[PDB]
Amino acid sequence: TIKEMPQPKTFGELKNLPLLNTDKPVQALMKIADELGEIFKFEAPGRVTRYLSSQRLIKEACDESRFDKNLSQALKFVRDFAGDGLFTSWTHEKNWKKAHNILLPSFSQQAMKGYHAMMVDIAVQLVQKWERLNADEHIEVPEDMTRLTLDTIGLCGFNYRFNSFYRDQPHPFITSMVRALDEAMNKLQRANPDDPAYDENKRQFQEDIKVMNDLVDKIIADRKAQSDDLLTHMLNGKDPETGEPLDDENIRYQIITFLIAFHETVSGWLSFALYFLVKNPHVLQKAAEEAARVLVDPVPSYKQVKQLKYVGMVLNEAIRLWPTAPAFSLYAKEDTVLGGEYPLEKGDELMVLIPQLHRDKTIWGDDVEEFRPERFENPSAIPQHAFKPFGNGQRACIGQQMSLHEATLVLGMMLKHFDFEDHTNYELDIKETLTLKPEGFVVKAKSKKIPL
Amino acid sequence: TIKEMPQPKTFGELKNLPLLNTDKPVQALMKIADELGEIFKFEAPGRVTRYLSSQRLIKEACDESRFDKNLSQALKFVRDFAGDGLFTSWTHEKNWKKAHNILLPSFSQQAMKGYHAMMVDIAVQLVQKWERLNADEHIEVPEDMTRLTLDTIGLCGFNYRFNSFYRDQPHPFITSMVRALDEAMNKLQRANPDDPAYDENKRQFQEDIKVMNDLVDKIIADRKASEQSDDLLTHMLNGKDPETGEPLDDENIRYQIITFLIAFHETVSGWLSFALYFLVKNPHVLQKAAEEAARVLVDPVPSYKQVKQLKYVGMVLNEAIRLWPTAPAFSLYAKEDTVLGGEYPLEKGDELMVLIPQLHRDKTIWGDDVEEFRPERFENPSAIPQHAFKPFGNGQRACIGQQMSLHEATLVLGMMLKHFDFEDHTNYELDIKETLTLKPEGFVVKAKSKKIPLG
Amino acid sequence: IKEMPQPKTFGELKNLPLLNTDKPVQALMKIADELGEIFKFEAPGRVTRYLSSQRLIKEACDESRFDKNLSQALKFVRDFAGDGLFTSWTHEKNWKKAHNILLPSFSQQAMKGYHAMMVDIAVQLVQKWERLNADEHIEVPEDMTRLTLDTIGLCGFNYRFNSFYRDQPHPFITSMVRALDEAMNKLQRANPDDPAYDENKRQFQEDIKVMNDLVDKIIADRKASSDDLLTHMLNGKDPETGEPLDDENIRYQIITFLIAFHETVSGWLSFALYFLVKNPHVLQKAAEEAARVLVDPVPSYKQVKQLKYVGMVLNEAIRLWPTAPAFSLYAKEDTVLGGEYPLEKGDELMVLIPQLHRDKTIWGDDVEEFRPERFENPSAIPQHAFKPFGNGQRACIGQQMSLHEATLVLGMMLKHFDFEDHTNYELDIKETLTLKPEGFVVKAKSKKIPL
Amino acid sequence: TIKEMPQPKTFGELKNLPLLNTDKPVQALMKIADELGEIFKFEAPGRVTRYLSSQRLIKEACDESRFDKNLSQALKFVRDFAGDGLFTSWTHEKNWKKAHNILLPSFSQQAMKGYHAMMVDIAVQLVQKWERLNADEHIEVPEDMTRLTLDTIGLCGFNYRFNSFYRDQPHPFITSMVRALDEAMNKLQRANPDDPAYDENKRQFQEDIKVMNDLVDKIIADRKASGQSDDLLTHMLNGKDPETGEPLDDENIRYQIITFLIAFHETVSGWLSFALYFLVKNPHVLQKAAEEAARVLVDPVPSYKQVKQLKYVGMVLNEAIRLWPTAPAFSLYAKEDTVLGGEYPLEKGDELMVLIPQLHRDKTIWGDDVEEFRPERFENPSAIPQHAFKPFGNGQRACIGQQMSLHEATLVLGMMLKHFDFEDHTNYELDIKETLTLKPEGFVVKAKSKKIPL
Ligand code: FDE
Ligand code: FDE
Ligand code: FDE
Ligand code: FDE
Repeated sequence: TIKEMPQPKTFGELKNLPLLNTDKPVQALMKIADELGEIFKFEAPGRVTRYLSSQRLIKEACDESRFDKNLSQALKFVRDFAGDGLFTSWTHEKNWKKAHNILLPSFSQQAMKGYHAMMVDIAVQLVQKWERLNADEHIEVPEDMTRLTLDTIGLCGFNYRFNSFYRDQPHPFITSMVRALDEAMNKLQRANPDDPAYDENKRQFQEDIKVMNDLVDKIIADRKAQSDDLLTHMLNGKDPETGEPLDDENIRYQIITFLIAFHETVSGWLSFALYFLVKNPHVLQKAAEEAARVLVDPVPSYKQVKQLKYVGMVLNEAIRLWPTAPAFSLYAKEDTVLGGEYPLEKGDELMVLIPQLHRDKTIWGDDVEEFRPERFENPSAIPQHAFKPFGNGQRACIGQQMSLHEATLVLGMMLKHFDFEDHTNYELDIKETLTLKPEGFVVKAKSKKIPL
Repeated sequence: TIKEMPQPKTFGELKNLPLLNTDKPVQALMKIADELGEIFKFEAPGRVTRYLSSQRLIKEACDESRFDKNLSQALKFVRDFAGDGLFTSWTHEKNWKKAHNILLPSFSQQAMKGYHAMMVDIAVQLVQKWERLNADEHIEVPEDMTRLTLDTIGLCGFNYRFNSFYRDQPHPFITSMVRALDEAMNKLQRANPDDPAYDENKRQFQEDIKVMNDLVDKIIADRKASEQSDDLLTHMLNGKDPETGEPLDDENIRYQIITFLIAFHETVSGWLSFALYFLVKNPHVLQKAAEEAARVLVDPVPSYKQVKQLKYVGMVLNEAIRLWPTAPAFSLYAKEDTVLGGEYPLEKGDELMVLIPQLHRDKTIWGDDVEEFRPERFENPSAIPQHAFKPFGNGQRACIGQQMSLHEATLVLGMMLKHFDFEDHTNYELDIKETLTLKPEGFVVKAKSKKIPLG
Repeated sequence: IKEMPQPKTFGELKNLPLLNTDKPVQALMKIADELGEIFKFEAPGRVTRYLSSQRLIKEACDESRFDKNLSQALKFVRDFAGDGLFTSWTHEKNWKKAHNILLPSFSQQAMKGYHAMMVDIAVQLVQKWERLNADEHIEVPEDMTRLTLDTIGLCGFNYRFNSFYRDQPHPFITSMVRALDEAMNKLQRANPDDPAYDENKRQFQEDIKVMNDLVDKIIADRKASSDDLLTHMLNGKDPETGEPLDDENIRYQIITFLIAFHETVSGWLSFALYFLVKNPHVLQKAAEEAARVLVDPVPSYKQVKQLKYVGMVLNEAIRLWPTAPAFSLYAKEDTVLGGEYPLEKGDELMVLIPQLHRDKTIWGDDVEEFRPERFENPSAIPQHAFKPFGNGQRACIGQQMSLHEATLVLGMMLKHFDFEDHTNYELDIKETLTLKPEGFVVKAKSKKIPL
Repeated sequence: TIKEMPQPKTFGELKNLPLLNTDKPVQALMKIADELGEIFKFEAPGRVTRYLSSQRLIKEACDESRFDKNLSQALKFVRDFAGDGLFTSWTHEKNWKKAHNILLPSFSQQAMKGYHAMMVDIAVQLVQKWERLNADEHIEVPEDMTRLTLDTIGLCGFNYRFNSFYRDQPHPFITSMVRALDEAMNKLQRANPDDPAYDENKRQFQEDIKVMNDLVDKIIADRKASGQSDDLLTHMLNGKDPETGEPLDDENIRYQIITFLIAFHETVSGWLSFALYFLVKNPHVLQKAAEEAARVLVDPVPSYKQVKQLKYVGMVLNEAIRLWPTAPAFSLYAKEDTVLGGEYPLEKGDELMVLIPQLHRDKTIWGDDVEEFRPERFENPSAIPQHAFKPFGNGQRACIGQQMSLHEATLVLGMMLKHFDFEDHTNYELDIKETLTLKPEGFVVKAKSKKIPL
């Protein structure tokens, strides 16, 4: 011990729990970090956690020999419909390392080449929908990104077609997922989960899990009707220590896991980029420039997607400022001291506020709020563990290459084919589920009249 | 001659445990037993045991003068909620032989005739439900068998009505109970029962045992109040052991009540469920039993006598329990130092595991056509070799409810054949749910009512 | 400081039945995958530990702690390869002796003289493929065996095997290949005295006679009417003890060199060519490099050192399937390996090179993909992560020579032909003690470039 | 199964107190443990505790995320003269962490090398004393062990010479300390702290704290009269807490000395006395032990390295403290509400008592030969289950002095076998003296010198 850790305003037996009684919890934790600094204690009725925001402390917390991935209270609630899936499993749980080693092949750079084609299929549907709009209309950006990202993960991953672009009120599954995800966040604020007022909520949630298990558990049977896809790797892959493939119910947990994490992270990710592009018109220019120069075929090639360097940089700079999955949690593998100042008991919890990490002024310089993609011209100059939008270590985001490819591909095609107007002067408003997307974001797009 | 025993792949300090890190250990120990042969050593961190697969070795192990019933690690974990009840007590502990002797009267034939009435009650309810289904509806068999057996044991044993058929969601008591058995199973494989993944499991486990104890304490209240009662339960209360004179302490009563509920409802559901599977997949066998049904059940409701007629139905049930004994294994320890089968020396106290499924697949005893389902193997039961067919355990520690069960399945299985035709409308691939017991999972059928009325 | 994993045990026969296959090395890889970076492998009367991670492999290559061990495998090769360079103890008298007598033959200096005869053999192969009719095809490992054997026989010993003038394999190659087949098979044998194996032993005894009768033929053809590997054996004297090699040891070095070269380099070329037809972008990328640099009818020593992508292809092939897949080490004194595994002095280690070359922590998550671009900055490669040629003073003396031969040959093949995997060949790895693809066939269309 | 806790007979408003109105409670609680099994509740007027006997439950009770060290009612009374010394302080008491991180350097293996020389000196005095005995004279083992352990802790700890071997009548200092412990233990057992029967006690107790504080301030003053030793005492005067203050205040130091002196001389002597008991009672072991001493103690005086090489001797000592842990118990409280062993709910703050002697007798862990003295159990010390053997406590509050004590027991016991043959000439029946620590009462032997010189 040397240093007593700061802690924000406390409400008697309710601790600092009321501090996140916003619809914007993450943003509130930022507002607290901005005033209390690199670390602060955050107490709830049944739990206590420490939030880290400086690259200095995060570098220590990302030591895989001292800390492991913890299930935050948030992820504990997602465990009720995502169960034992990669995102919500403990490292030492039996299905993590099992599922982790079988699936890494399906997201290696080699796997992308196969996903590329179906990736494009959904990508044209989006382009066609925008081309077919009449002039007086506009684009509802998050909604169309959700349509795309879900149809892409559903098609490329499992060869199931959601056909979101053929419907206006969202898919029952997606509406159920979002309402299930919303319930997980809504619980965080209940200091009385037994209270009867939450019976309709507990009812609806239970009905929503049935909706997901319905479609998904049908899909596992609907394929036993084999191609080379994510589901086939799950049905056919073998674990070398017991020799068994994945549990039938565990697969149901992974599919649910992959559908949500992809559709929620990637759609938010694309939306944020587009905001920054229409708000930074010169960056928009140079980005459409490379887009026009590289996207030389009626359809993109896998090689060409890699040859977008500035579109990728806008993507990196977007996820820096608003990382769509804003936080991960860790626990102390053993007793240890953090930053030489804060001692930790075995089992103590840490929360990394990725947005606040990504604003650490000593690391990125004093223009941390400016959208300047050229910070990524020399990616090796960026310090180890200063930029962790995909988590850390073995528990790092398994789909970051799939995601980058999709975002790069789609963003490239958008820049080739349209010019974008911030016709309403949209002020950035962040919707918070557990993930982050912008809300009501709308643009108008004038077609560059180019065929596919 | 004194030959060393095979042992499968071993890891670090955690020994052979990762080999059995599945949701279907018995099916895995089988696929291991098939690989290593009749006997192999299986070490887990801090415990050592031998798994047996040949009748040759089992005949030696069923000598009650050399081996006594041992509590497997599995049973040590169910003892966490079944305590020293009949299933999970040491045969030398005081409460075993006390309870064994006070309760044994309640399961001989003479007692069965008394239960027959309420057994039919619960069965008519099942048939009544299957009659009352709409045309394109289906039957979830394991789930409806679960409703049946729990309703049957609780009424015959305890004059308590679960009224499971009056529910869609399983009785909450069953939900907790199944998760408790599932937890005992999972605790077997835990590579580190410490680290935090397992803290909610601790929560759930205790929460579920409390659930079971409450309705048990409600059954005991329901009787302190409600009667001319020839029960498992009256023999438990008023019954006195004729050797030391006293009756059961309350705690042991509670463990016996839970014990009886669980074992009946789990093994007997699995049995009937499997029986239907093999019948629907071998239709001439279904035909053969389906006429024994029509031929013997000539009154609107079966009589006790009619159940013993159904010889083939018993034969069907036997061949099913042979293939998948729902209690797939029992454990033994060496009373003293010995050599097993002349090849393997063992120190006193070494534990043995009988993989009843693997015994029941022995080719030297059953022939080369084992895995085929032919109920005709059980027609001269005296022709069946001694110690080759042990689905009901062994010796004085054998299943006390064997005849009650055989009577139960045959009656229920008989009526099902009398009143319905069964369609495997899904071409169901067999999926064995493994708690500690076995039973088919997701098994569904369609049933055509033969439109015969009931009483 | 922890206990080591171990595969399935069969009582008194220990782990021995696990390698009662025809492909033990590939079988040790499957075991490694289930048990990880280290596992104990016991047979009755023998114990060894298999290592798979660069983390532990870096330790086992510390030459102050561990020395080259003769695995049970090499001990059987010693029955016809004796005290030759490969099957010698580091302390044996003839090792250090022969090492210094022979090292002059593998310096860069020596290579430049060999290049002329190396080209000779390569032209024979090209002439043979060009002279094929349209419907015909190439049996790849067989033609690589014709090449490599003729090549070392020419450079090392100025002896012409004239393999390309034959349809039936060379008798030497047959006896020699089953001598390795027997050495490998003797390893898994539970009952070595049984009448089942009596015919194998007459046959083994006969294979050694065939090999020695040819070696005796080579020496007389020289002692007839040349600054080569053989003269250095006959005339060279050890600067440390003063004497040349005994006649006995000469026989073993000749046998050793013919076998080691022809077997490892046959496998290498075949695997390289295998990967080339399976990754056609690499085929194209490498195909052009030949045309750009190999501009004269026959390559110059300098030109081959310029074929860099080709060299990279070759390196990426020996990374995936190292033709000598293992070497063994023993602990010089009591020690602890990796802070986890205490070792008494004399305990044996086995380096499973194919599994080492798959350590993702070093090579990344795409280890199984054939990507020669990993070897652009070879200095970027961590030490002890890429060890196809062994380690330290006991490392392969014929290393740079092989790379030269493989590159010379691989380039000319790319210069002069286009190859079709007309069979969609599935990779089948034959195992003696070395590795080799077995049923590999392709078609080649001549580019009509003359020689 | 979430079980009702057994509890022995309760006597009116006096609860279970009449059950321990004996002179040997630990020995009695073992008897209770045997009838009621692995756990029972024990209530006294104002106290409730749960006594644990099984490895099953102890494995849970030593989880430091659930339980913290409690001041047992005993330790609450010892605190009356040990104050906030290391033994009788709460973990959250400021001075505990302060003293712990300041003093831990004095028990590192780095430190034993320094203590070894002075440890030997006291040990030689013991050898010389036994050698210079006349033929009829026998040896009273515990009394000599006390002389040894106290002279050694004072010399190593504080560079102060008690010179106990120059006395036959006990130190005024030690009799006061021994009587203070005996009183704290007995004041635990009294129904009425009001009765006039206890006035002489209340007089003597307050008088004995007076002597202890006297002698201790002499030690703290005698070093000022010197200014140069690198010992426990210099570490207390010079060590500063790396946490927020600098040095140890002069009052807590007054308590660390009392704590160390008492903790060493009572546990470490009783341990040695016990080690000798089993050796004279199991001659096969003694033969084996002398064997090892004769081979290893190859210098006229033993060296620090040689001591490490005395394995079997370490085995017997470990086997002795297993059978009779001289500090027989420690106490724990619940940091929050929890369930113990899945059966017994505990409210936050509820107290537990670990009966180290009964745990070291758990058949499931050690086998059915619990009572027989077989030092061969400890040749694979890493094979022994975790938390089945806790003679030096548990966790952050485990005995700081294990390293040193074992160094003493090995050193002293080793020479005894080097230089003497031992006869239980009286056929001594084991009688266990119980203060808060344990110790044989009246153990006597005769020793024949092997005539080996130094
Ligand atoms: C499919 C997919 C897609 C995606 C995307 C994404 C984006 C854009 C972003 C992101 C992120 C992330 N992730 Fe992500 N993702 C995914 C996924 C995933 C999974 C499965 C996971 C888990 C793995 C492990 O760790 O185990 C993740 C994971 C992840 C993470 C971590 C978590 C924790 O808690 O630690 C993060 C931070 N992810 N992400
Ligand atoms: C009620 C009931 C019913 C039944 C059924 C049955 C079926 C179906 C099958 C069976 C089985 C069996 N069991 Fe059975 N069961 C019963 C029961 C029982 C009991 C109580 C027991 C224990 C007994 C004694 O002896 O104690 C049994 C028991 C039994 C056994 C053995 C166990 C041991 O561990 O040894 C077996 C194997 N079971 N099981
Ligand atoms: C001639 C020749 C050729 C060759 C080639 C080759 C290839 C391709 C690959 C290889 C390899 C090798 N090698 Fe080799 N090679 C040779 C050789 C040799 C010799 C002689 C040896 C031994 C040396 C010494 O040191 O002694 C070798 C050696 C060698 C090795 C080592 C082994 C042990 O045991 O350790 C290895 C790993 N190799 N290799
Ligand atoms: C000097 C010294 C010496 C010694 C020794 C001994 C022997 C022989 C035995 C013993 C023991 C013991 N400890 Fe002992 N010791 C000592 C000490 C001590 C101290 C200071 C303590 C407290 C610590 C803390 O941190 O808290 C102890 C501590 C101790 C313990 C714990 C108890 C409680 O409270 O928990 C035990 C059981 N110890 N011990």
